[PDB]
Order: sequence, then C-alpha cells, then structure tokens
Amino acid sequence: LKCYQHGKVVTCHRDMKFCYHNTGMPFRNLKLILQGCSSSCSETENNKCCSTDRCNK
Amino acid sequence: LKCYQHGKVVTCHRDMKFCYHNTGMPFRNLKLILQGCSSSCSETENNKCCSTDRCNK
Amino acid sequence: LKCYQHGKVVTCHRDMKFCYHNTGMPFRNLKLILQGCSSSCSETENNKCCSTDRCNK
Amino acid sequence: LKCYQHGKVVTCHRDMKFCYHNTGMPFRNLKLILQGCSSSCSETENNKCCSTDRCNK
Repeated sequence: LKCYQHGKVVTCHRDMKFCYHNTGMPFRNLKLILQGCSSSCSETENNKCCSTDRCNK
Repeated sequence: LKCYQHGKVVTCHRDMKFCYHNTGMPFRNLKLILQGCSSSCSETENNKCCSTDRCNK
Repeated sequence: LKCYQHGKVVTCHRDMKFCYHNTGMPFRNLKLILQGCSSSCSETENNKCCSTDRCNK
Repeated sequence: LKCYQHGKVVTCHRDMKFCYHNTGMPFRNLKLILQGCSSSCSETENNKCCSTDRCNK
C-alpha cells in the first residue's frame, strides 16, 4: 500500500494496512495534520483510515 | 493588537506585542501550524513575526 | 515571575504574566503539552493558567 | 496485547503488534508524547517498540 505523507508518497510496512489523514486542533493557536501509513483506526475515526493507494490526500 | 489565528481574527491580550505564523515538523508524518498573538517573537524562528493588526495571514 | 517549561525554570518576560500548562490529545496515541509563561492566560479561571511562581507543575 | 496510552491501559487491535513510546520537541514550550498500541517501528526507532503487555509504561 502506498500513502501520501506530506508531499511524499510512501510504501507502508507489511503490518500497516491503512493510509490515514486527520487534522487536530489541541490548542487555539495550533493545528496539526497527521498523514501517512497507519494501523487500524479507532471506532470514532473509522472514516479517516482507507486502504487503497494514495487514498489519504 | 489583533491577529489571524487559524481562519479567524482574535484580539490579543493587552500586553501581547506580536502576531506570528510558525510551523514545525517533529516527525515525517506530522506537521504543526501555529498562528496567533505572542508576547515575544524572533523573525528568524518564525515564518513571520509582525506588530500590526492582522499582519500574520 | 518564574514558571516551569518542561523541566527548565524560566523567568517570564514582563508581558508574560501567568504560568501556563495545557494539554491536548487530538488522537488516541498523541499527547501535546504546552508549558511556560503566558498572558494568553486571560480567562478568569485558573484552568490553564495559574498566578503563583512555579505553580504550573 | 495491552499497552499504556497516556494514563489508560488499552487492548490493542489485532493488527497492532507493538506498544510504543516516543517523544518530540518541536519548540521549547511544546512537548509531544506518543504512547499506545502501534504497528512496527521504523529502523531508527527500533528501541521505541516493545512486544509485551504494558512494556511502554
């Protein structure tokens, strides 16, 4: 599986079956963007994990 | 002072002298974007530091 | 005023009037800790801010 | 497998074969701590992944 990872495309390790993209905002002044290969998502984030090449732009 | 802060304008606290925009990248998969008011700021350590209203878009 | 900043004690600049400790947990595995001197400590609750020297843990 | 995850002990999904603990520090005031169940580590982080219950405490 290949995933976007901030302007690189990367091949996931064998045990990482998902691509992931999500954006968080822990503090008023801070936005963070997590994007890459991943393991399975929590129940609450199932839509953030996808399992086809480059699915996580 | 008023500053941009992630798609909105905020009024800084009365003693804060700068607006800023900054980013970090601690890991290959994780980007951080910081934007708002600050009390101190060195332009060389930010994308931008300025001291007029809304200067940090 | 003096505050903790991640196992350093810092002396606040004159425009940084409280000590601050906030944490965020945007994703299940990722914790962010923001700690130091602040004037963004401008609610009137001792939620993220505390007033007394070295109060912020 | 069970792992610590920021003051919780959690049971990993079947596709997560490791417990993980790591940190980053992009700014003097901001610490990041990654802790939980994980997939395999990169080569540079081999010591950050372990395979026994609660090993990333």
